[PDB]
Amino acid sequence: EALREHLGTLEEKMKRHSGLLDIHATQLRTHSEHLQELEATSNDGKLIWKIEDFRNKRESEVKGHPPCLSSVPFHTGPCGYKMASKVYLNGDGEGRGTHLSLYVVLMVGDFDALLPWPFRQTVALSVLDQSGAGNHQSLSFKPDLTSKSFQRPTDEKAGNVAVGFSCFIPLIKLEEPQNATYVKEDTMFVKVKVDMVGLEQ
Amino acid sequence: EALREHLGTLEEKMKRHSGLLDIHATQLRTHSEHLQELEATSNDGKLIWKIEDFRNKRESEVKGHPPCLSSVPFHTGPCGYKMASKVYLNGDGEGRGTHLSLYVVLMVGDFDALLPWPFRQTVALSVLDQSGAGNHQSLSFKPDLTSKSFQRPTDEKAGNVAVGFSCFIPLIKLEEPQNATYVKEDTMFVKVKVDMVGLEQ
Amino acid sequence: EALREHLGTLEEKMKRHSGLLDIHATQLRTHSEHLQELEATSNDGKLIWKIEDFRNKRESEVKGHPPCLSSVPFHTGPCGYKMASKVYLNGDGEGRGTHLSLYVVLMVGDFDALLPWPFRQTVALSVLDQSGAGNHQSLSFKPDLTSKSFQRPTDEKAGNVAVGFSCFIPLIKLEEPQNATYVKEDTMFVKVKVDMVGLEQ
Repeated sequence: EALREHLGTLEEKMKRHSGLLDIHATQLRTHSEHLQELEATSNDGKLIWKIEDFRNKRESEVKGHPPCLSSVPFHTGPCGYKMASKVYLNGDGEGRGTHLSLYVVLMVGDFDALLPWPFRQTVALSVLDQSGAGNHQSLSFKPDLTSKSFQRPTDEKAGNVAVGFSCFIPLIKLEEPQNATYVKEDTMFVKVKVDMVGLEQ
Repeated sequence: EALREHLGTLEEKMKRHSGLLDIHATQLRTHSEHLQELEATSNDGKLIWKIEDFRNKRESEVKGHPPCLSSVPFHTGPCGYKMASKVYLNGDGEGRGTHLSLYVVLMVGDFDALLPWPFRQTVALSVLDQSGAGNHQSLSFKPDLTSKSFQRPTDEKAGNVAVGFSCFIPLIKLEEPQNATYVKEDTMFVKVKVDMVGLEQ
Repeated sequence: EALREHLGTLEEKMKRHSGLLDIHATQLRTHSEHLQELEATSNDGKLIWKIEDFRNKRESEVKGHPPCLSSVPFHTGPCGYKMASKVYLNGDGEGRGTHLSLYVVLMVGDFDALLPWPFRQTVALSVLDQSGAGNHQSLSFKPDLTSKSFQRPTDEKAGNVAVGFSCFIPLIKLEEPQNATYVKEDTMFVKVKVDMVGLEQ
């Protein structure tokens, strides 16, 4: 039992090692998510989203798994409002199954206390054209005070209620349009433009 | 002793694993510190500091532990001077115990050899008002050549001698002023403005 | 064999732990490389390279090990062309052994599909002067359509064929010139300037 006590001790020491690896693994995973956010985003209130592996992303979207895609959080100015973009890729609500839906979700920001609410900044949503013709599909809207989506975010991880266009583009047009390309080499690009500040405009 | 040699070997192998986890842990911790620095800072020579958990930070400050708070290093232009801000939260020197002290510390920069010395750039220190009135407490100074604080930093981890205002604001005013808020939802904001370059001004 | 089965199980469990540490180590190493890239670079199409431990870097360059030095990838605008700089430090091709060679390598970029090819942006390569006189050695060129170096990069990790000046500066001049310093406190600086966009220039 001299060795047995020292053997039981080794086993409990071993298990502790196994706990640290899971803890370290999660911390590595969170680090990698934070790194991508820093690399991808822009703090000018403009964000370009490179969507890749479209067909698998689209087929997987037909399945329950990955119900919608999400961007990396971006900022409308360095210490301005923080928000993210969600693309359904096989529709949501009114556009579900026949349209690609594109909306932007406001998220809890570090500097929300400084900023005024509700959010009044115009937002422009577009899908870029890889052909270089410049015939993108772009749509824009002015926030309505009435909507609870523009209220200061409190939902932390979830973010505020998604707002945007359910019927952004017909899937047939998206897949194959006459005017442009939209999906080239199984990759699509999504652009979001927000006016970062007004002053006297 | 055939097994014993192989058992002693396992134990020494086990200990090696335990060494790597401590080494990996430190490297994760340093990574997390570097990530925050990238996320929080601005390279325009302007920095906003979000101070959170004020009351605990203040009560802990009364105790020996956490004698002063520090910011993330920020840059006055992308390859300009590098510096950090230190807030005492219960005073230092002349303001100790009745005033909040706010100073900025110059730190060893990557591009110090390119830059001229001593530092001649004006610095503006302010505490923001959460109310939106705009009645912040803001003070600014022009560096004196005489001071050793504006000499090229050699102190590496410590940084150069802190310079600023000991009596930035009375604690009574800070806690509850008529003019503004200053601490809202147990969070305070500190702003530092530096002119990034002169040319012909 | 009751214990033996449970002892064999521990050993196989131990080996699994050892696999995760190597996997975690590589992921930490890749994280550190990504962190430096974020910290060092600029997305304005201008990059400053701080080369340090010059003499060891130079002596090691004489040896087979470290045949050339490389920068951190930088971008010519936020979603523009992505490229890196390579300095030979004891020459390559026409300048080998008597000149320091300085070239820039185009790399596969995230937004290559958006951008037009071939690359037509002017590039300026310079070595800074630590003295503050301003007498740097700076040279610039306009890309030739003919060259395969300005073709869209497909070489992934390697990047596109290096293009630049083999005979950027004589080593004797580099080591000790009358006009300037170039290497101060065993550190050298390399600057790359690219015009980020034209429009109507």
